Amino acid sequence: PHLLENSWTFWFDTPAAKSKQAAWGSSMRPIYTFSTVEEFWSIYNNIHHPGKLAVGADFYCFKHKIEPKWEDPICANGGKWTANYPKGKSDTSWLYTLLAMIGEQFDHGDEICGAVVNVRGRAEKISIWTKNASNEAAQVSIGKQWKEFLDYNETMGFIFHDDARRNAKNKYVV
Repeated sequence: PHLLENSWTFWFDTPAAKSKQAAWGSSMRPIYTFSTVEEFWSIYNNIHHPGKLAVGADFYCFKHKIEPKWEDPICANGGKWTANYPKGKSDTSWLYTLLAMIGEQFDHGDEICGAVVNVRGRAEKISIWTKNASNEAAQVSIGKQWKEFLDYNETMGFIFHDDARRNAKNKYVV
């Protein structure tokens, strides 16, 4: 098969699970960890894609052993680039984000922690979570390259997790 440079883990945080939640994200579940190109397709095409997820669902794909959390120590000093999509219109962009990540396509790919798609009421969001937020040059490269991979033709912002940790403002914009 075709071994990936890294192992990745799919997590769901479902509305149902959130309903039972003790704290934010305590509900998040690692569903599956894949290590090859073929194993990716195997699990990916057998799970819910954002266009078929209920409002409130968060769907993650993160490097193995990284928790998708501000307070995860690998994530702590990082941030996120965010793209916005209309309801039901993010599936293909979700996929390319994933294939770009697992294929290690980003020039500055070492900073990459993972991505998430957030299914909401009016729209859907995709964010890439990165590691070394203060490395503007890295983050700016990544975001620019992500637009290119997505053919996203709108401005996108990078928000530091620190700052996050709704009145959080974009530190960078591409």
